[PDB]
Amino acid sequence: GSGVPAFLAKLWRLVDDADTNRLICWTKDGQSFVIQNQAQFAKELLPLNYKHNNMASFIRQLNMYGFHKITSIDNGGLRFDRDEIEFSHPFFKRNSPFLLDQIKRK
Repeated sequence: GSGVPAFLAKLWRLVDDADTNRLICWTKDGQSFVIQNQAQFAKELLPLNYKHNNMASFIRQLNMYGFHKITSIDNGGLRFDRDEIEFSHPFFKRNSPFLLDQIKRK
């Protein structure tokens, strides 16, 4: 708040909530988040939020806020629920109520 745009703030409740207890959740404890199902995670969460629905558009935007998914990169990545699109961001954890007010468009 006091700065956190309505963008990251949404990633706070979105990742939480119950209806989204499968399309997106916290990784293990609370280091970041992941979206195993990248399908319904688009035409069922972006419209009631960003309105648009383009998927690669949401991820293409993550590259602007500063993200680094450790997956899909000149390496095998076929179906495998163990490397699910994991987004790592040392500035989007639970505690430390000062990370949100730091990530911005470059």
